[PDB]
Amino acid sequence: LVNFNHIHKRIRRVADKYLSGLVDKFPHLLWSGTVLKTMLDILQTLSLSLSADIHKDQPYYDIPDAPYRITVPDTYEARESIVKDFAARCGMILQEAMKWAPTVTKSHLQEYLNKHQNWVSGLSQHTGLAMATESILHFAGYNKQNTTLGAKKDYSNFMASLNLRNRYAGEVYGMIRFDLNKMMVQDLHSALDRSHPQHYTQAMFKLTAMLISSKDCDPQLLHHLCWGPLRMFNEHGMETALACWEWLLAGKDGVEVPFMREMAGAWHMTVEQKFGLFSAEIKEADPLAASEASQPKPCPPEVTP
Amino acid sequence: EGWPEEWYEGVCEIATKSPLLTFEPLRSVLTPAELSELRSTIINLLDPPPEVSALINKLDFAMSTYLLSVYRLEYMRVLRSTDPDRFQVMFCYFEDKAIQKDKMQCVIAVADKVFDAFLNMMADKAKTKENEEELERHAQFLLVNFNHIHKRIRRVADKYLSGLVDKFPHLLWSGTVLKTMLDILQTLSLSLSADIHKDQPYYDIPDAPYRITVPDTYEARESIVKDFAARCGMILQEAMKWAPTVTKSHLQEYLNKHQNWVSGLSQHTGLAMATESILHFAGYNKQNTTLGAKKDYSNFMASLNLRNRYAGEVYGMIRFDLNKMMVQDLHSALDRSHPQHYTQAMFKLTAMLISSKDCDPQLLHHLCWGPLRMFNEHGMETALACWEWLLAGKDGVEVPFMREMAGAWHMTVEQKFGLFSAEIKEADPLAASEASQPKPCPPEVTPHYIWIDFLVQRFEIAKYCSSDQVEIFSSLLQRSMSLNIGGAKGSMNRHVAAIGPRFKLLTLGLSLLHADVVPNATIRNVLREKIYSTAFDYFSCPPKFPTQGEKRLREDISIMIKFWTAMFSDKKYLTASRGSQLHKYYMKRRTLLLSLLATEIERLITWYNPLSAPELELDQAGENSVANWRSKYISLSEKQWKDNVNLAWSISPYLAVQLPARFKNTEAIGNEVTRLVRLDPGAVSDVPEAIKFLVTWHTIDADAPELSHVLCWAPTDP
Repeated sequence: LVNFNHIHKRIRRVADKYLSGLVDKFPHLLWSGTVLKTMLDILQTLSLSLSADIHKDQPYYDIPDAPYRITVPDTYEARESIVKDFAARCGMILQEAMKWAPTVTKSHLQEYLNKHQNWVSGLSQHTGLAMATESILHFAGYNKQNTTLGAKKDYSNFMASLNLRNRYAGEVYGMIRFDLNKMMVQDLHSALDRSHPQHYTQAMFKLTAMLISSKDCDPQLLHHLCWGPLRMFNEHGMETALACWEWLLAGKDGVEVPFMREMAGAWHMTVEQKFGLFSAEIKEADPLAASEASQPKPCPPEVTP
Repeated sequence: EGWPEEWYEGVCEIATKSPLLTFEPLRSVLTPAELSELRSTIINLLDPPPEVSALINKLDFAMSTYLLSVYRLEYMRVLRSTDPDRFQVMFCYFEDKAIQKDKMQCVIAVADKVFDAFLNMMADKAKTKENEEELERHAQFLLVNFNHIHKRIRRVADKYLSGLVDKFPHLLWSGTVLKTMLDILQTLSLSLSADIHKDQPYYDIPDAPYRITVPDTYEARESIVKDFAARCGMILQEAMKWAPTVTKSHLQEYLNKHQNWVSGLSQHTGLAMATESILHFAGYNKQNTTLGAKKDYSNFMASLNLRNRYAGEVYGMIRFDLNKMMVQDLHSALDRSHPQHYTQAMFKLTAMLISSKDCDPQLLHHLCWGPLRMFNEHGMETALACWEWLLAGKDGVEVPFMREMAGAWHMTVEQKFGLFSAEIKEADPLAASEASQPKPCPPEVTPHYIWIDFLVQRFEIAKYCSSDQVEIFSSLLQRSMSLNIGGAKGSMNRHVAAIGPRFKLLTLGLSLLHADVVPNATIRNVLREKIYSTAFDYFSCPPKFPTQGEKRLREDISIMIKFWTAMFSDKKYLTASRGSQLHKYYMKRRTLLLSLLATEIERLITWYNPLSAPELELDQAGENSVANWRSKYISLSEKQWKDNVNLAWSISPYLAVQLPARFKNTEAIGNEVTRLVRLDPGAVSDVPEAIKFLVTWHTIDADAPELSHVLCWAPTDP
């Protein structure tokens, strides 16, 4: 990517051809978690360099979080042309990624917009954030309710997830100023015993926010996180657990295997206990000889979660 | 009305407490000349469309007298009533089943008449806070009846809402209408699919005592929700067009409630509507606001993220007084001069303040006195964000905040910390052979360029609703200016690089004057005199050239052109009370100021780009007007121009001396200036230009050796 904006003519063409071939033969690089950040950073660098007193020397720039450098031409017209040309591949790759796997790329975009460094400069242009918040809109799809109909658009999930994530991250960071896992476990147990949904969600989000900012796995916290919803089987707790699991997967790195193992164990326990689809079968009286006080009535099993 | 006056007067209180004329068949309950006369009188009183008149023409005496009696009763009740439910009682007559079954347009006609009378009544009631509350409640009430089960009820409600929003434009950016309408939209969306065969079609609107009924079939419900889904976008775009900042802040505040977050994983159509309407009504930011042939969303996201994050952070601490810690942290951050700690402390302090039950004046005072110790643009941006959040968050706090801001502004004016700083002189190149080489020393005023914009936005917001903030703005504007046009006393810097904020403040003052708010005819005279006096001050120095770059110059020209037009639009005189004396006294100075401003604008735009440069362009109407004025005033004869020199001398000798510098292609100005300076040489003591108007009594004639006392002038160039 960094050689796509070389000062020469044929170098960028051959780099574009190589990039097209590489992305053609390896489709899974589109939804990776590092390409998008780097390309947004280089786009922001070019946008900042658009107006930087051409007569002033030192056209070099340093890309943050990656050792590289970028040179720019002298005239304004060439710089505007190159930035406008580069501003199209971003949208192309973003729409290509959004077409196939929307959930992972949407979660990555949500995670990108939660860095403290960019918030101060957000009052200025900061073209990367604008590009992200513009590309989020016109590539969305239908939700569960309106996915199968014969002849609407949904954005509430994005905003709700972002707001909850930022709010609870701030709340958990505020407490650390003044061990502490015991308090979280006790609060979760009390909420489960009292059967209260609001405290359930608050404890779940606080626990996952505390876990996401640490240096150790702390297996007891993960085990209690996985064994959480099974004691409050419903759809609201299931939605909260899915949101927390998605945040945990998108936040930390090198944690997929233990989480998958714990989820598989919980699934096997659920299968064994006959708590859901695997429940027992109940018979009902036949109407031909149901003159007794045991009148017939449907008894269908319910499996929402 | 028309017999003791007590007889007519006594009917008013009787009608005040009289019950409604409600009601079984109606007709069962109940001389052509007199019938014709009463029909003529009632048709003259009503003046309806001809169909209603045709319907009336076939009515006997009973229905006509019933209509007349009810019209009189309702008119008297609405005119002399005092209850807060004045005009909404008329819908009670619409819900009667007996009246509907009768073989009706008269009722809606008299409703239109009484609504027009009520609307006319409130147009000049007062400008206090309670009238705003009454109007807000009426507007909220009208919305809930837009989805009535009947047919004509929603039509008349829509017409009334359109009229009310037409005559009171300020209700668009109110802070309660949007929440209620979003809530009712969400209620309808939820009720869209609710098992039609199940009973109880009623619903309760949260945070407002009302109820909504829905039809039976799916098609009618879908049609009504789709129809209602358009007025939302219409009013949202109308509000966004005029005042984007306040409505954007309100939308940001709405999306920060805990109740909706849990259900946000579902549809929750209100949040989707808000986050869809935010996009395609945005505008350009400061960088890309004035260019000749981009879109901005970073501010919204940054503000929302910072607000939520710091609200959560401040809420987390309260689990385990505390204002002392915040004050100490802010003081330490200011002393150490660290920006990150500065912003963190500011946001934490405002988040703590926004969630309390008392004003706590020390916290507000420290919040206002914050940026003045770290004068820059980053702290100014942080302070503006915090002030906007504080204003949008709490209610009933505007007045103390405005007072504290005015006090801080006055202190800044006094301390000479910004635009009001002192003037620094530099060595002249003719005799600068010393080690003190010449170099530009321009004052820098970045932060003062945004505070004026904030003041303009607040004044535009508060022009209609309040009546006390106008006095605060007038007091603030009066104490910054002074009528001391002269040498080195004007309380304002005279450098070229500081012409933006000066003329922006002048334009704000002119806009305040044109707002027609000050009742008396004496404050306006003093304010206008000060405006003109401080406008004439800038032209008392030798001309020079701008030192800033290519940017930060176009908007200055735009501001100058806008101010020139606003100055041109004062033919509003002739009623300031011998008015002719003051009229001509103002007209002459207006003409002179317009000429000087036109010359300055022409010079600056000439300096902008040397070549013609057809690609670059500015506003066309202003340039055409300037060219027309130049063509008009360039044709003056030898007379009516020497008289101008006398007026300039009467204003101030320095302005008269600096007149030929602004070149005029006529030699009479020099002769008149020489004659005036010969008549009185002691009034001027500025050597670099005035000395040559007195020294040469005659170039080569070598006569008249008198009155030449040059033993007092300051040294000049070798």
